[PDB]
Amino acid sequence: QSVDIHKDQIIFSEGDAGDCAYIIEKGRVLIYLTKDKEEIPLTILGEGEIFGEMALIDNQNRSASVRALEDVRLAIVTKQQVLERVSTADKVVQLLMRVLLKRLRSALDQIKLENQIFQAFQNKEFELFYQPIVNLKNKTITGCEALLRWNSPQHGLVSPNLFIDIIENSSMVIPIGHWIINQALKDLRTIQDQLRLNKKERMADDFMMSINISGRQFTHSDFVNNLEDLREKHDLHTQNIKLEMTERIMMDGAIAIDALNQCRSLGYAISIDDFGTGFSGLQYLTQMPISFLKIDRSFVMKILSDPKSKAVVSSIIHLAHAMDIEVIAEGIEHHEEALVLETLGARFGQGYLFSKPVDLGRFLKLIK
Amino acid sequence: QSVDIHKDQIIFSEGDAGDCAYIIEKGRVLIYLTKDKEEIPLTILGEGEIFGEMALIDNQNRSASVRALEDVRLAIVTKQQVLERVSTADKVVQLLMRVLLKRLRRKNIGSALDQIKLENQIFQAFQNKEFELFYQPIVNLKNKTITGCEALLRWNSPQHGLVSPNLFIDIIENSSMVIPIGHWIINQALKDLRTIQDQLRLNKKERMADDFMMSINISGRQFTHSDFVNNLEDLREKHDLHTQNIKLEMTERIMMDGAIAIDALNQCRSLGYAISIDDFGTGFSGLQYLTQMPISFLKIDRSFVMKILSDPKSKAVVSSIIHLAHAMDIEVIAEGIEHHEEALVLETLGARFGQGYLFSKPVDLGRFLKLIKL
Ligand SMILES: Nc1ncnc2c1ncn2[C@@H]1O[C@@H]2COP(=O)(O)O[C@H]2[C@H]1O
Ligand SMILES: Nc1ncnc2c1ncn2[C@@H]1O[C@@H]2COP(=O)(O)O[C@H]2[C@H]1O
Ligand SMILES: [Mg+2]
Ligand SMILES: [Mg+2]
Repeated sequence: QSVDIHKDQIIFSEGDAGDCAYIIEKGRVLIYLTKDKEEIPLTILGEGEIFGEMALIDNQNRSASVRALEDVRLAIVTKQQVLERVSTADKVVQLLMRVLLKRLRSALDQIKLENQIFQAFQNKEFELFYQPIVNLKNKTITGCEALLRWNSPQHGLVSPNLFIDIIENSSMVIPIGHWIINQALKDLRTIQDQLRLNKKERMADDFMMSINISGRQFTHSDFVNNLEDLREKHDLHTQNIKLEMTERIMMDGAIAIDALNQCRSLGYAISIDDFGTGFSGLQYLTQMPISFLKIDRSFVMKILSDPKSKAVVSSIIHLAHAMDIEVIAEGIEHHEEALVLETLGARFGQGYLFSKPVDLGRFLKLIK
Repeated sequence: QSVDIHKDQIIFSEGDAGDCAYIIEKGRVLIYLTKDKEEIPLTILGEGEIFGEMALIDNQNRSASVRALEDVRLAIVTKQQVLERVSTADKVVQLLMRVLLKRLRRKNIGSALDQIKLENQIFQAFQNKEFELFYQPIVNLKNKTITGCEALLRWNSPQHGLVSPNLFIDIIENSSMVIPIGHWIINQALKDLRTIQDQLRLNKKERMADDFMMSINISGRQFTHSDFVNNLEDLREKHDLHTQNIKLEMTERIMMDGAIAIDALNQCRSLGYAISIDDFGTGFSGLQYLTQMPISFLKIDRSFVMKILSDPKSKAVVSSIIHLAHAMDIEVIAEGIEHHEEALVLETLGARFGQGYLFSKPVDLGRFLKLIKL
C-alpha cells in the first residue's frame, strides 16, 4: 500500500525506533543529521530510491533524520519483508551487507573450497571413470556411465559428495562440463574401435555412453550446438550418446521445454537420473521425450528387507514399460537383488555386483 | 589460493581497476585516501575482515588505497565468485546492496516493487475481512454419496480479478502472514465442521456424521513453524471436535526438511489426524520417503485428470498412482472431474473418491448444508 505525505513533514528523526522502510513513488526527500542544533545535509533522494532500510536490517535506531522537500507518495516496505529476504540470501551476500552497514555508520572456507576445486581442475587432478551397465538377463556389458573423480596428491582420493554440488551450483560447470563431454566422447570412440577390432560389430553399434548433464549447462545457450561440434570432432553417432538429467530441468521453460525435443530430433537418447527423488516426474514424464529412467540406489538397497519399497519399484518398472521407457536399476550389490529386479522386469542394471567404476584401461580389459 | 604479502606493500591504490577482493588470514592492513600528498586514514582491518569487494560489485574503480602494516597473508575472493552470489540474490536484496555502495562512496569523500505491494494489499484485505471459506464436496464415486468436503479460500474483491486465482494463495503461503491467516482458516473451518456434524446428527445420520472428513490445506511454513500442533489442538477443543474428522492436506515439499518434519507428521498421526498429500505427482517427489510417511490419502491433481481421455499415457500415469496407493493402504481422491466419462475411467482404474464440477463447485456453508440432505 502507498501513502501520501505533506511538504516539510519530519517523517522520522535520528535515534527513533525502526518500524519500516519506504520507496519513493513521487517527490523528493532530504536526509540530514542534527548536531548542537546545526542541520547538516547528507543527500536528496528522488523517485525509485529507498530509505529507512538500515534500521530494519540490523535492528538499530535511525542513523539520520528525514524530511519531505515537497508533496511525496511513499510505498511501504515492512520490517518482516526485509528480514525475510535478507535471511534467505547467500551467507556471503549477508556478510557483504553487514560490512557495508558498519562502514556507512565458514564463508571463508566456502570461498576457498570453490577456488581449490577450480584450481585442481586446471592442474588436471580430475579424471573420468566409467561404470559398466549390464543386460540383467545375459550379463553382457551394454554400455557405461561416465563418473567424475578427483584425486589430489595431498588429500588422497576425494569424495564426490564434496565437489559435485559445489561445481553444479557454480558457473564453473560450463568450462568443466565442456571438458567432461569432450573426454567422455573421446573415450567412446576408443571403446567402439576396440570393440570393432575384436569383431564385436553388433555390440559396438548398440553401445551407449551415459553422460551426466546438469541443469545450468543444459539451460545455457549454445549447448546443443557445442555438443554437436564435439560429437563430430570424434566422428561419433548420436544413437551411442545418452544424456542423464535430473527431473528439475522442466521447472524452467524458455528454451528448456523444446530443447529436449531439439536434442531428441537429432537422435540423442534422454534419460532421467535418480527418478523418484527431488522434483516429481510423473507429469514431467508425460511431457518429456524420455527413453530411459534410472531407479536410484536408495530404492534398490531396501527391496529385500522392506516389502513395500519393493512395491514402489515394481510400480516404476511397470509404468516405465507402459510408455516405452526402459529401466536401469542402479546400486546392485547382491545376486538376490538382481534376481528380484529381473522378475519385476527391469532390463538393465549397474552396481558393485557387476563392477565398480574403473579407469579406461581397466574398462577396455573388462569388455573382452 | 592464499597469498603472502610484505610489510609496507601498496596492495592497490585509489582509482585502480578491480580484479579481485581479499580476506585477511594473518596481519593488519590500512585503508587510506590521498589528497595533495596528505594521507588520511579511514581504518585498520585485521584477521577475518574483507576488503576490495566494492569495486567488484558495481564494476567501478578502487574507492581507496590499501597498504600492509606488517607481514600479511590474504585469501583471494575473485570477481566471478562475488558476482555469481550477488546475481542469484533477491531483487530487493540487490537494490539494498547497490544503494549502500553509492552512499558509502559519497560518504568518505564528502517487479519487486509490485511483489511487495501485492503482499501488503492481500494482508490489508484479510484485515478488512474480504476473505471467506467455501466448501467443495468430496463424493464416493460408486454410490455418489457426499463423504466430506475441502475448505477453499476465496477473496471477494474485484482486485482479486486474477481469474488465474491461485496466485494469491501462493503469495500467502510463501510469506509470514500465513501464520495469522492460517490460524483464521483453521478456526473457521472447524467452526463450520461442528455445524455440519450437528445437522447430520439432527437428521439421524449418525454414521455419516462419524465418517465425515473436513479437509484443510496446511502450508509448509505453518507446518514447520513451532507450536503448530499445540495451537491446532486448542482450536479442535475450542469447538469440541474429534481428530478423526479433521484431514490435513499438505504439499509433497515438506520432506525436503527433516529436523522436526520427519516426526512432526508422526506426532500428528499419533493424535489421530489423517494426513493427505495434495497435488501428488507435481512439484517435489517424496517417493523414497513415501514408504515412511504416515499418509492416509493422496489427491490426483486436476492437471492429470483433464488429460486422461485424450492423452493415453497420462492415463497410464494415473492408473499407476492408484495401484501404488492401494499397495500401501492409501486411498485416492481424484479431483477436477468435469465429465461423467472421466468418472467412469477413474472408477474402473479403482479410485474410491472424487471431487469436481460434475458433482459440485465450491459453495458457501448454507448451500452446502442443503446439499447434504439430498
Ligand atoms: N549517508 C547517507 N546517504 C544517503 N542516505 C542515508 C545516509 N545515511 C542514512 N541514510 C538513509 O536515512 C535513513 C535513516 O534511518 P535508517 O538508519 O533506518 O535508514 C537510513 C537510510 O535509508
Ligand atoms: N569507509 C571505509 N571503511 C572501511 N573500509 C573501507 C571504507 N571505504 C572503503 N573501504 C575498503 O577499501 C577498499 C578500496 O577499494 P574497493 O572500493 O574495491 O573496496 C574498498 C573497501 O573494501
Ligand atoms: Mg548419474
Ligand atoms: Mg487442496
